[PDB]
Amino acid sequence: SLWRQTPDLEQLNASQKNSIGDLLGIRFEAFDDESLTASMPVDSRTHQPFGLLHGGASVVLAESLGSMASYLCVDTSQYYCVGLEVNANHLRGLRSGRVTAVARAIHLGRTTHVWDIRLSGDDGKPSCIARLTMAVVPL
Amino acid sequence: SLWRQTPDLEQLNASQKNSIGDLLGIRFEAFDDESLTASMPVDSRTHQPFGLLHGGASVVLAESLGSMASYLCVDTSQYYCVGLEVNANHLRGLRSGRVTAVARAIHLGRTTHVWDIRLSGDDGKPSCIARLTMAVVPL
Repeated sequence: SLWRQTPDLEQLNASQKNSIGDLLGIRFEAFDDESLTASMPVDSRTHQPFGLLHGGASVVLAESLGSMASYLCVDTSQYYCVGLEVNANHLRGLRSGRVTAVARAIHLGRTTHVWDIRLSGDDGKPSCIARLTMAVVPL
Repeated sequence: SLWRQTPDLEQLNASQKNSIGDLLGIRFEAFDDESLTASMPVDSRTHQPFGLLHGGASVVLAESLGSMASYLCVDTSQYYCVGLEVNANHLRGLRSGRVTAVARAIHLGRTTHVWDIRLSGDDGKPSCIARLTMAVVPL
């Protein structure tokens, strides 16, 4: 209901083929009227050299999730969306399991979208918070 | 000379084994007295679904580079460094070639480090700018 295109998790996941989301094991898991959820493994694909989840990989999950959320909110026959600005606080380290990100809208303007993205490990504790600004660009 | 540990590009690259840097093809390329440089391919490993460099992958390169820069600046027998906050402006899209990131220090404090990280594609034009805040934590 936030959504223009009704999210279809199969197509969301399928669309990742031959892109970093596929390579890192990102999976779109759920959605409702006001949020979209995706997760990613915490393993050697996403670790930094000390064996913790790479802070950048948290940002890949957040930008994948928010970029897809924007795509489901715009008129795709006339517009596409690109990342404009992203920021994140790294709150807790993760070593294994999966990290789950939930995106909610802060503002869907005509020319920019701002997304609130909350990540947590399998213990449910906040691990990262991101805010993503997307630009809406005419095709 | 910014550096405590003299950067050794072979060991920097070798240390990425079984981590996301290895998976994405990140390579530490150069250093001097005040900067450290690494690059990453722009291909299917790092694209988003529309065939452009994923904004998150830019952030992986930036955080890999800055995290390593911090590691070379602290007393590693007593401290380690973790990402605390990261932000980036996505300036231009890239489709192919490599993206090159250069890290310079803004502030190396006792408990935090702040890094300025500039990325550009092979045409030399700015593609992303990031600023990274690292926490210095006692072992």
